[PDB]
Amino acid sequence: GDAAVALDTVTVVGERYVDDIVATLTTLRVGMAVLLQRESGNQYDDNAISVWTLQHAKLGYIARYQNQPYATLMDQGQRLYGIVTVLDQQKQHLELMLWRLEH
Amino acid sequence: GDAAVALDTVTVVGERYVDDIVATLTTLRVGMAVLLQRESGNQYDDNAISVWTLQHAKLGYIARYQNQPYATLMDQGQRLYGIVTVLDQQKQHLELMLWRLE
Repeated sequence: GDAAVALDTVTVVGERYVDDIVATLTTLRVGMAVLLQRESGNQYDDNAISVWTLQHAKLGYIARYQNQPYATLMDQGQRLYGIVTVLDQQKQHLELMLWRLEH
Repeated sequence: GDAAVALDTVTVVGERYVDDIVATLTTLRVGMAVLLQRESGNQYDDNAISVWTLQHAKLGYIARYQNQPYATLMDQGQRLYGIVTVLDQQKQHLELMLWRLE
């Protein structure tokens, strides 16, 4: 059919640098899916992967110490996304369980 | 404009992701001046500020955690630039003291 394979969990950092960050963390609830975007052109990290809401509001980035693996998979054409696993909204925390989509 | 005021020190990052970086870092020495370029249109960070050598060769960017203070000033019209204070070719590490020309 369509199939989804579970990968692993990651943390989303850089919230403080996200503008509407406060209101956007509102358009998201635990157990909700989020979109992933590869940014090989990111001047700070060529392995960068920003995270976004289904409404397309930036949430941050996949922690640098968890970048490499998924960055390589996405470059191979794999379709990746995440599901909000932990929120801790007042600390602007955010963890996800990444999945691969097989069409 | 015949006067310059010292601001604070900043770290230039992303060197490794810059083309010709090794060749370019060869043209630099401590005590040399570098140019700054505001890039508010950056898709990843609107406080983005790239750093270039006097011959306009890319070096990298001012750390994200040291962006804001300067990004704002530059957006207010102030002319800023830097001076190389620390240099480590092997580690492609670069630090500058920023100056406001006026």
